[PDB]
Amino acid sequence: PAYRILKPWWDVFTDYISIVMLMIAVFGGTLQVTQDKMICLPCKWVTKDSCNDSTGPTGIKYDLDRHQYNYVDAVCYENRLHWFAKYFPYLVLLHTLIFLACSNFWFKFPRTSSKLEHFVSILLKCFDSPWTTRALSDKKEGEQAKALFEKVKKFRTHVEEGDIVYRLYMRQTIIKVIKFALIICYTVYYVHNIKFDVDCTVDIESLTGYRTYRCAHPLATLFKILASFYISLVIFYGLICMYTLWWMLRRSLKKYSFESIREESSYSDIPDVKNDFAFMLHLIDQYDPLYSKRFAVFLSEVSENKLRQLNLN
Amino acid sequence: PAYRILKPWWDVFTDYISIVMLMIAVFGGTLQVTQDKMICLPCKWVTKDSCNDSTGPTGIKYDLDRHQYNYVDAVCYENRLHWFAKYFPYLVLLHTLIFLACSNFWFKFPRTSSKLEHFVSILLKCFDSPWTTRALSDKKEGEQAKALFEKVKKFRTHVEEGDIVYRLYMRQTIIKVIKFALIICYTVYYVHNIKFDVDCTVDIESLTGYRTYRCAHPLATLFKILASFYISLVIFYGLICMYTLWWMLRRSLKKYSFESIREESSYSDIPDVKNDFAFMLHLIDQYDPLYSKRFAVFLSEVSENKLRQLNLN
Amino acid sequence: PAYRILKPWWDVFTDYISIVMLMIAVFGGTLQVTQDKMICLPCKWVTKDSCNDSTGPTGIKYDLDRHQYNYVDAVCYENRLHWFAKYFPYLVLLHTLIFLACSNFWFKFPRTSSKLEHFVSILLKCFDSPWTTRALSDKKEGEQAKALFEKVKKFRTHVEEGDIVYRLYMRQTIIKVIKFALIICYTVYYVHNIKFDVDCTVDIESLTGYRTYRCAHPLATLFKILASFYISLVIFYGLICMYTLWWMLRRSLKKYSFESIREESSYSDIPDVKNDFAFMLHLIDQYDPLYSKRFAVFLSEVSENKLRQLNLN
Amino acid sequence: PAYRILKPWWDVFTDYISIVMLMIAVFGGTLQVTQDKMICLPCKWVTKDSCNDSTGPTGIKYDLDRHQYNYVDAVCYENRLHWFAKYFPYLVLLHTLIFLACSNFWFKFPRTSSKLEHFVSILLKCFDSPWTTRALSDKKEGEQAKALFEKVKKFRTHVEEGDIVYRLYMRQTIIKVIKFALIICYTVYYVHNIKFDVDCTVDIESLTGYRTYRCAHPLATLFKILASFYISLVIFYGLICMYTLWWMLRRSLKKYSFESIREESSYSDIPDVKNDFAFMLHLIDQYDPLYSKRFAVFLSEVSENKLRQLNLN
Amino acid sequence: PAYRILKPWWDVFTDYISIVMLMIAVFGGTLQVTQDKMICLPCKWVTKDSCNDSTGPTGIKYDLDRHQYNYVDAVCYENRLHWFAKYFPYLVLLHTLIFLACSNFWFKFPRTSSKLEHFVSILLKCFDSPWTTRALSDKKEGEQAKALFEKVKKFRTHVEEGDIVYRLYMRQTIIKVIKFALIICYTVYYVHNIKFDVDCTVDIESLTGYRTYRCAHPLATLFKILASFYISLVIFYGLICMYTLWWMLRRSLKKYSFESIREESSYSDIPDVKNDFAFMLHLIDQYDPLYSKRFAVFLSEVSENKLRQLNLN
Amino acid sequence: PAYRILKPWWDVFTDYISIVMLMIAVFGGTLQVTQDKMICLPCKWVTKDSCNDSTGPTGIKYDLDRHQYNYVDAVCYENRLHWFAKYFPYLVLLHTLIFLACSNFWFKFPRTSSKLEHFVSILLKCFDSPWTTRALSDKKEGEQAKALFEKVKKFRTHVEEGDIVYRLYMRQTIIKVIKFALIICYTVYYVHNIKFDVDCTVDIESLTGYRTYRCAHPLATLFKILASFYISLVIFYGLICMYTLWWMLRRSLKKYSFESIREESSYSDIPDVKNDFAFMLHLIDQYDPLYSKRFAVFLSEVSENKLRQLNLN
Repeated sequence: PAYRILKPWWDVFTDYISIVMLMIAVFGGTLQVTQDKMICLPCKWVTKDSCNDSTGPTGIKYDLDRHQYNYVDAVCYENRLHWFAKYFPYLVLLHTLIFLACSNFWFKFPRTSSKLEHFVSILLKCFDSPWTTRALSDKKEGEQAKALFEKVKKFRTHVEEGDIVYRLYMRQTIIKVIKFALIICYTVYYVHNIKFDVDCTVDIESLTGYRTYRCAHPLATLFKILASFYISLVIFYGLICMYTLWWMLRRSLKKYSFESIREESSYSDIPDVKNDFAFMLHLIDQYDPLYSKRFAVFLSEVSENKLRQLNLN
Repeated sequence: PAYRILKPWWDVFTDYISIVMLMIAVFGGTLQVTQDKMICLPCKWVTKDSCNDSTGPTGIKYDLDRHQYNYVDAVCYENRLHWFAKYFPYLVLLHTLIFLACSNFWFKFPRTSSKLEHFVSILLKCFDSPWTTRALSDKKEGEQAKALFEKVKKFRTHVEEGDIVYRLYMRQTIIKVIKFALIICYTVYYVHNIKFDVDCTVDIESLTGYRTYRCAHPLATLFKILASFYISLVIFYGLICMYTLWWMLRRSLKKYSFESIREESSYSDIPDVKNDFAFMLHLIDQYDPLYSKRFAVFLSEVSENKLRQLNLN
Repeated sequence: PAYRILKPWWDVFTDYISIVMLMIAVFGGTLQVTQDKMICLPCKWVTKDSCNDSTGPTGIKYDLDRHQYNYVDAVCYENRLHWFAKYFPYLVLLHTLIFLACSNFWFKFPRTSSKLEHFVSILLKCFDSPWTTRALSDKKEGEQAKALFEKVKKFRTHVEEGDIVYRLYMRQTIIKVIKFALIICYTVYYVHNIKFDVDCTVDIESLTGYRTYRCAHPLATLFKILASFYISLVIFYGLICMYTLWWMLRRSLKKYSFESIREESSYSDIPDVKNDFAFMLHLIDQYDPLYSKRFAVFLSEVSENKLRQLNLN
Repeated sequence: PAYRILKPWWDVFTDYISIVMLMIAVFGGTLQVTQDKMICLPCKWVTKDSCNDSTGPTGIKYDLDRHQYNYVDAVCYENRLHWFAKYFPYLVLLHTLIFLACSNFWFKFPRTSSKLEHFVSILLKCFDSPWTTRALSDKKEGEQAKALFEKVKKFRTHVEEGDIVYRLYMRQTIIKVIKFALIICYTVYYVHNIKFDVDCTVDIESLTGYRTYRCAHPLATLFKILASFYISLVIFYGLICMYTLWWMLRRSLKKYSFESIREESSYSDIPDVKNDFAFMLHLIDQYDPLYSKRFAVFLSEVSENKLRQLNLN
Repeated sequence: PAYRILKPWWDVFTDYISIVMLMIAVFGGTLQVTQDKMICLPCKWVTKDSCNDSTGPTGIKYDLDRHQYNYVDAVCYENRLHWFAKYFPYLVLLHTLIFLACSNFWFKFPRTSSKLEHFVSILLKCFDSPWTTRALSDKKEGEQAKALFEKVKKFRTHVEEGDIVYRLYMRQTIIKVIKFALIICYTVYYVHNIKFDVDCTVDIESLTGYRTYRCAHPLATLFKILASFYISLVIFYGLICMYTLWWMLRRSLKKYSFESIREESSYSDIPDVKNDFAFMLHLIDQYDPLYSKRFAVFLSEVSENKLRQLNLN
Repeated sequence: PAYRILKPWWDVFTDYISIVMLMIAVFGGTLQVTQDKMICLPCKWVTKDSCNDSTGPTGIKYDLDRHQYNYVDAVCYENRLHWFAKYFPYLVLLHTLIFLACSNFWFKFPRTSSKLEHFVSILLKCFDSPWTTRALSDKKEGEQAKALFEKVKKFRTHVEEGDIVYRLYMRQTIIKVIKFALIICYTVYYVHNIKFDVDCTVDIESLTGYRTYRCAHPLATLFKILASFYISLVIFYGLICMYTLWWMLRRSLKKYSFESIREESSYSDIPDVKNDFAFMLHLIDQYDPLYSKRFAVFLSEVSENKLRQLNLN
């Protein structure tokens, strides 16, 4: 539907930051599954269970075939490599889905999604009404107009009761902010762990005859780039959700003050909201104040009275 | 069609839990077919038909070429590996399809799908009727209104006879719950079976000269992750279907009590349902009570009488 | 078009059974083309042209390079492997297409597809007619109504002549049933033929120096699974087409008995069908009896007479 | 557009036979580019420049590395292999496109495509006209009806002049029939040429030290299957285009005989066609005779006279 | 939009010739990136820095491992191979895009694309006008008709001023013709350059110990086929653009002669075009003369006068 | 929506230059991930830590196996290769996205996107108004016309207040121009860095026994082509954005001069713009001056007065 209105700018960047976050998660994963391999080599002179590093030059020979060379690469990869280096693309992808699920849950939860689809449905008609064009400053339009005055009154009573919508949007962003804090807590705490050069001591000498081997992870660099890039990405994410939250706290969105509009419209009979209907009003005000302005007329009783006089006449 | 109304929240999470369940089933399968390989190495000093594990160090030589190294990998993979480790992604995929087939069968079975497509078709018009806007508190609308009063009466008689729809939805969720119990019965019972390090004794010494070989499954870890992840996923699935079932049992959905609505509408002439028409009413009530409220007016005979007086006039 | 009505439940499961049948046919084929390889090894001590199977252990050497190892794998694969093991996915795919072609041929054959597109086109209008809503228990609607009475009479005469449609649907399912019987006749007769371990005696000793070689087909297991799975699948297919056929035979679908409906409608003037128009009626009755019920009114001459009196008036 | 009418059953099977023809052409090509490789081995004891075929057994050694083994495979593949074996999938694909281009050229050629888009456009309206429903056995409809009588008369004169459309459809199928004959002339003449086992004598002994080598084409079998399958496919193609051609010759489609319809309609004033307008009529008659029947009324002058009397009145 | 009218047959074949041109460009490129490899072998007895070509036979040994065999293949590929052999698919693709850009630039350039979208927009209405049906041989239609007479007069003045559209179409085809001449100038001049067998003298003996090496490009044949195929393709392209150009030159398209139509319509008051409005007329005349014929009536002043008399009346 | 109007020719080439820029970025990246490999060979006689380059010829032997040959290739690739050579396709892709984000941000920013969607919405109706057709030289149209006069007056006041739209478009192109300058600053400064032949001195002799190795990057050439091609591409990009910027500076787009149009229309009562409404007018003028011309009539008060007199009458 026309839910583009329903997403402020802090939700729209958030939409696309939650897309390139996916694109690196998939791009790293499809890369990981492709090779994610290592090249493990022994060390003859070992000290500390570490490579002691002790005419023309010639090649060294360890007298080993291809498979046990492949075997040793698996083990040092299996055990002497960090889980974080291996499951990095599969991890942020998981996180990328939550930030999506923690937006569309709002739109998709039925007890609210009816309220949303109702709130929008009336506002287009109110935005499109010919009669407000007169009242903002024929008879068939009056029947249509008054027909809308009634459901507006029922809608005003039907949805102002609940408070679940504001609770969800609150419950939604608050966890995503909480979620953001943890990603930075551990991810930086292990980004140092990945690195090209690595040494493994794995205790297989009945099979090869060597104990310690030096390997080399070719992708440790690139995965470091995505992490530093991803972290920098998610930092900008974390500030977006922080800002709108403070805005949700500072502004006290349960109620809306019509008192500025009623000066201009010169309508002394217009009520304020109580709960769950000013929040959605507070939202669409963020898109623009226009739709809220056109809505003052269908709410005022004297505006109906003006129609009712013109309709009787 | 507009079957989004037809799926409560317990059916909507169920829809998407039955999507990522697919995504790991395909992601594991496309991974499995790619390599699903092993690296089998012999053991010179064997005891118990097990690897006895008995200047500078040097490589061991078994004096073997690439193919018989590939050959032995197949056999130990073929026979000394668990079917569960190999066919895991192809298995949950199968299960993933059933949970889909055990939802759309309801929508797709024709003896009911007509009833559903009829039940929805009338309710939009009843939801969209201008005349209820008056009656909930012109003449052309009355012909349209009374035209709907009749088919409503025929629909009220046509579908209230059967009870197949409630039987299907019952027969549907009950097997999915039953299905969930079995997945946990065996899957945990064999998740321990998969593991990186494995040893095979395969009796081929006329061809290699060795009997026992130690292999290494590189993917045993990741498949363990998907299983523990999948099982945790399906647990949340199993609770969803459990809850709605209890709700289907506790609430006695064959009949619906209008008696709360008739207080507010102030309509003493409004009948209750008997069977297969309150269940579908009980459903859409879960989406919202609104559509049920607008439907009280087209059902009451005095409401028709009110129209009939206004239509005669 | 709206041909969903045209497919009973025995045609709808048949539609989707003829989809997963495809998915394994393609999944096996794309797998087959990928490797479908073998690992052929010689046997030094041979008896019967069979592998006689005659300090620490050491590797055996046949003194052979990679290509002639690849060469021998081709030949034993080429000649000492069953065609059924190799062309299995390419075979059921062929069969999968026939079961599709042996459904849409009905819809696509023009001499009938006009009749179908005509039969449906009138029935929507008859289903949608406002006047039947009165007659089932204004003047502009009468012109529209009587306009439909005429083409109905012409349609009643135009299509009741032929009998090709019933012949096609008969000729269609009968071959698919016949087709199903053969798939089970040979496929089980050769599913035993595939197997992991195989031995080939191929007479190439001028090139290798060995005669007999033991190979190993890694995919013999999985292809056995698809076959047992496919066969179990097609068994359920074969029963579907068997049931509707018996139903086509038991029920004598050339003619339809209106005699039950005419009791309820209280219309003594309503004729029965003769041929090729009750069959299509017998079909849509399977979807629901409703559309047939709404159609009794446009067929009865007194119903036209009732309109004709109201139209004259 | 609604050009489904424009394709008889001989054009519709032809459409889909020209699809699976593509699917094997692409499936063979994507397979060919993948490997299309050979395994060339020397022969020590040669006679006639042919492999003379002259304790336990042991491997033979030619003392050769991997690349010159790869080198020799290219040359014997390059020169001592038939072009037909290598370019088979790329060849029928070419032919597959012609049979498509030799259908849509008709629809796409503008001097005719206007005539087609005109012929169809009028016939829907004539099919949809309410007034023919009366005349086949109000005033606003008469203006619409007579409005169509005029452009029909102009269309009758505008397009009956030319004869290009019948010439194209003739020129179209005649070459496709001619084309079919050649495919069978050469393709069977070289299908014998492909085969698994092959021997090459290539004169490179300064580089390897051997002259003659025996290779093995692994795909010679499968390509033989596609050819025998393709040829059997195109035979069924060749008969389709043969049949409609004879039908185009036997039936003398430049003119159409209305004389059967005019008996039933009881209209003695109705003219026959001369050229290029009966052919398109002869076509749509093949789809059904109905549309031609509804068209007799807008063509008869007395039918206009009947309208003209009712329009004057 | 409905720009199918805007492309004559010489533009429509040109559209599809510029599609298969793409399909070989991509098919060669995706093939090139896949391997595009060589098999370089040394030559022991060299003369002229060329391979001198100087019991049973045995393999020759150069005593070399896999990588320096891979190394040498790169260098002889890098330096002793023609750029044309390597970048062929990436080259015609570039050219394939220009011929597309040198068509849609016309449609996409805004100063004209408004004129085109205006010229088409009026012509549909003029084609669809009911009143021309009378005039080619009610009052509300006259207001609509005369409403169109005015904008036609303004359009006649608004666009006849410029001459950019004819200049673009001229400037467009002239470069594509010029472009075609160059492709044949160089491409044939280097198609001889590619070839299977090649020899490289690369001066690396400190690393291998050999100087000269004979390589073999396996794809030199196929790329030769695409070039000869592509060149033959583009020849047919080059004639298309040549023909329409001569037609643009011979015919003097700045002005259009109405003088043939005005005989048939019997309208002595109808003006000819001057510039940029007869060219677009000359175009659509190529699609068909019909739309031009229907347009004579809205242009004639006496035709307006005929309407103006009927509108006054 | 119909935002094709909103993009001048300098934005349309910019759209497609920002597409092929993507196509090489992805084509280089998917190529890079595929191999991006090297072939590192040692050098026995080294001088300066550089390859000293010091019967029949024979192969040199370094006595090394495949993996340590693979190992050394990683290290010289890892450390002795430029980051620019490796991350080139991943870099311009990043830049390619900015130039896209630095266009759609304008369309997507909500505080303006409402203004844009409003500005367009009124202009279609004004373009489509029948009454302007009269006024540029009935009563129901006057109500529609005057209805538009009012919202035009409100729109004239509502949006002329702000100046954010002109600020964004300014802030948008100015950074893209600034961005272009940097790409040329560094990219040419390192394009020399990539090259086929390279030598690495990496200090691993405990593992191989050699210190210095000569490698060869096979893709250094092609990446050089894309860079020189890309740079030439982006130069043409950089001039486009330069031109429109100067045009935005020279022309003083905050205000628009109606004074030329008012001569032709002969309307002395028509006001000029002040800010943020002439800029968008200045834009659409670039598409064509027509829409601006039709807009003069709905803005002039005497034009309303002309309607108001005709509406009163």
